[PDB]
Amino acid sequence: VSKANVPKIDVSPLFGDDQAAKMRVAQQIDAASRDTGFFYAVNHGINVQRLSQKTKEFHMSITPEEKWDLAIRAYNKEHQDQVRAGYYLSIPGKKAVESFCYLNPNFTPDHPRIQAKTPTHEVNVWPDETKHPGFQDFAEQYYWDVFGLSSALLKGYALALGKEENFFARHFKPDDTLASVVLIRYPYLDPYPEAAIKTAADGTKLSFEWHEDVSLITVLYQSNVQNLQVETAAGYQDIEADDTGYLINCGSYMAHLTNNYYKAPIHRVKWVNAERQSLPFFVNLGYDSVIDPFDPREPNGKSDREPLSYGDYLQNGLVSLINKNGQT
Ligand SMILES: [Fe+3]
Repeated sequence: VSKANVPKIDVSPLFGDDQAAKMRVAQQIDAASRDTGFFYAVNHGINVQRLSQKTKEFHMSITPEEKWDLAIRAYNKEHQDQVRAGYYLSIPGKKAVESFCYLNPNFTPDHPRIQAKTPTHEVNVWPDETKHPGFQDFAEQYYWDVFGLSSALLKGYALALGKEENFFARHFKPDDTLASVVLIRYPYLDPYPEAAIKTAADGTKLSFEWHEDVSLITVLYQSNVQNLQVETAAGYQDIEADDTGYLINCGSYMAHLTNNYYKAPIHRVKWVNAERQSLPFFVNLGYDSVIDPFDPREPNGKSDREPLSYGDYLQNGLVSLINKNGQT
């Protein structure tokens, strides 16, 4: 198995006003997006040591009673309103991964999309503050820290495609973003449950099968354990780990709106028996956000693809991913 070319891109100019330096970043984003589809964003300004430490304290200290109390509807029939946000339980002996997902902290009972019961909008559920002191404060802060980094990255993608820098970012707003954070624990287990290991067509043992992401872009922190592979025409290639950068790739909404010029890379997660964290932020727009598709290869940029509203995309895509790759 060969190793993927995943460049490290200093994204700090995207936070500044040196326009030529931003264009040089945009060129590197373009190059990576047309190659394997992944790059590492470095010099991003996020305290990832604190993120990993606070996430570890939570996963290691939550008890079965609290997991049932936070569980999404797939694990607790009482929680019919929790399809996205809450706890995703492991099943001892059968399913190793567990996770906690949370949404826009601005989704409160006062929010009009919550009042209207619009699909994909939910109010977050949190553990008891006295059992997990500071966790909710940390997690909400982190949402806005990574929102800020993601907004800068979206300026880079816009410039890479020849658009003005707010072309995507204008639809990525704190009042309505459908973006989510997932705090995923992959545990060390001895013996490791065989039901939790999938065998790929090529014989590789996997924790999660091939998929394209349901996102505009995905902004991922992981601990320093190699696990991801990206598909190329010559087979799967290993993505090297780096626990000081964010790994970035496009989701299928970007592929739709660029007429596949920036593909959503197909990737999968190898089985590794090691305690590790995977903390994705899925950059989603608002429920009604629509971007007119365009084709960067054409002089006129004209595309015959239908505009697709982000909410309908996300509703359909999340369900499809569960059906194909399993309840997580
Ligand atoms: Fe993915």
